[PDB]
This record gives sequence, C-alpha cells and structure tokens, in this order.
Amino acid sequence: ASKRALVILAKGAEETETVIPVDVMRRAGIKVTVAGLAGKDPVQCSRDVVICPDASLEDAKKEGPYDVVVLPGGNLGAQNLSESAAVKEILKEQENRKGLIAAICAGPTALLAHEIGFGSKVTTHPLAKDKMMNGGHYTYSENRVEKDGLILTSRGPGTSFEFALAIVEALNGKEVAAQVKAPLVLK
Amino acid sequence: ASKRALVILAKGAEETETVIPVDVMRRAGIKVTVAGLAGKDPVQCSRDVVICPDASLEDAKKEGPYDVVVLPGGNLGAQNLSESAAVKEILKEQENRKGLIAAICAGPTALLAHEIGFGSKVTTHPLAKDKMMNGGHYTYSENRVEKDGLILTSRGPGTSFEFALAIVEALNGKEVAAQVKAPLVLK
Ligand SMILES: [Cl-]
Ligand SMILES: [Cl-]
Repeated sequence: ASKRALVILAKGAEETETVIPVDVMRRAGIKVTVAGLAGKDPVQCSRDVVICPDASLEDAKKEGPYDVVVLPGGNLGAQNLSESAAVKEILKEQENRKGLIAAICAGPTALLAHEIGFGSKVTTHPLAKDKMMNGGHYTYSENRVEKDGLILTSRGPGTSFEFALAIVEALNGKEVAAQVKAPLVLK
Repeated sequence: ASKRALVILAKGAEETETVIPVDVMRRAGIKVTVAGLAGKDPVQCSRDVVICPDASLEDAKKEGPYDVVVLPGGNLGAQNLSESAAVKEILKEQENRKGLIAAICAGPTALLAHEIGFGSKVTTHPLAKDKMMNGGHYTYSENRVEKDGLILTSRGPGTSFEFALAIVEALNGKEVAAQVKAPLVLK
C-alpha cells in the first residue's frame, strides 16, 4: 500500500515549508493529507498565501496511523502547533509506534513543547536555536537536514526541497528520492 | 511607493512555483496580487494544493499597471495561460510599457503563445524547451535564471527561490535581494 503523510497546517505557517513538502511527497506517490489545525477552513499563512486544507485535523487525526507526521515552520505557526493538545497526542502516538516525525525551521520547537525525541540531534532555523535548546534536551546541528533515527529536522524555506526529499528517502528509499529529485532542477 | 506584482494563477499551475515567488516578493515589501485566471474561487494546482487567490484576474487586471507580471509554470497551468486572451492583453500592455515580465518552468511558453519578447535569450524547464523553441523565435539558455532586458525566465521548482530573488533584485536592487535572501537558508 502507499505510504501516508499528515501535514499539520496552522495559522502563520511558512507557506513554502508547507507547499514544498506536500508537492514533493505527492510526486513520490505518498498519500498526503493537509490537515488544518483550527478546522476545515482556509489557512492564512505567514506571507498571506491562503491554503485550503484537505481536512480538519480533528477529522484527519481519526484516520491514522500515518507513516510520517510533518510539522512546517514559520514562527507563529510553530507556536500554534506547540500550544495544541491535539498535536501533542498525535506526536506522542507517532513516537510510541516508532513512526517518522519531520519538522522544519521553527517547527522542531513543537517537539520540545510536546517532549518528543529528547536526546536527538536536531537542527532548526538559526533564529529558532535558542528556543529549541532551552533546557538542553537536544543536541544542536547546523546540517541543512538532520536525521537521528525517527526525528528528521531541517532549517528554513531554502532547505524545504532537501527536507522533503529526505522524507521520501526515509519512506520510499533512495532510488525513488533520486527519481523524484531529477525533474525539480535543484542546485 | 511600493512596487506591485501580478501573479497569474491558473488551474494546474505548479504550486511551488506560485507560492515561492509570492512569499519572497512579500518578504521584499512588494505588494503582490495573486489573481485567479478563472475567477475568484480557489485554484487546484498540479499537485493538488488548493490556493485561494486574492482576486480574480478579471478584477486585478483593471488595477494595474504592475511593476512585474509573473507567470508560474506547471505544464497544464502554462497551457491555460497560453490560451487566455486576457493574459495576452496583459502581457502585451506590460511589454509596451517596458515593464518586467517573469516566467518559470513551462511558464515561458505563454510568452511564445502571446508573441512576447521575441529575440530574447530565455530558459525553461528542460522538458519545455522544444515547445518554447518552436519556430526559433528565442535563443535558448541553460542558466538557472536568465534575464535579457525585461524578460526574466527560470527553469523549475528547484530554481523558484533564485527566480524570485532575481525579480526582487530587478525591482528593489541587489542589496534588498541580499537581505531577503539571508534568512531563507538557501544553498
Ligand atoms: Cl516566520
Ligand atoms: Cl507540471
């Protein structure tokens, strides 16, 4: 069966960090659900792009499990993810089932908020390092994409394609990732 | 006054090539209007991301002129742009007023359809070269971003940030482009 991804979309999310992974994962044949944190209605992203989610998170969370849970960044979007009890429950279930969790930019700070994956090596946006490192619960990395077991992190808008291809490689293998990569004209 | 950009969004557009330039241009302080070719309703992009436009093209075209007209790619989106009489009129007006026109991936093939900028050096997605070059009306380039006067072209999803920053440089200068670039964590 095809792999399945849950992308959790909150107000103030970074739209490039949302759309690039959705697009790349769909190119890889992954069944992606863009789930709105607040409900079914369109979401106003950080740079005012408005995205219509496929489902509310309330509905999508009942249709798991997912092979990957993806947390976009954007400072305000990640704060919203960090405050959500529903996100907490989803991430703890994914961690308990030994499923992949992928977060980019400010997104990894929701892992801290929900006490996920402590002891991992992680990266974030440079400006999100201090928040992520509060308490010393992770070891910091400057790699553009970082992966420590089932915790896969990345840094910013400009690492989104690399982040997404790393998700594809983890779920569908290096050959599929390479085939998806070539038509993208990445640098 | 702030510069203004018109981004023309058709069904089947490549969503990364739409969202990345909108985001980057807004980071540069440019007033961006995402205008739906078909009307005011949400647009189903090539990889099924659904974007709510700011306005219909029918309305937005009456609120010009714009400092740049931007044509995303995606094979089917570019075909829709190529078939549109409204797009033809907008591009011919922009060319006549010596305004910037920027197109990415399959997007430049709408320049061919509307007889815009013949004699320019252009790039496209590799798979769109033969369509763009039908008749020999342009000279082809493999540069990731190409600019010949007021015709600015680029190649694919993975050149979208570079394309957008080239628009910013053309409108707001190299220093603003460099300042916008740094937080993106580009490679
Ligand atoms: Cl942000
Ligand atoms: Cl396409």
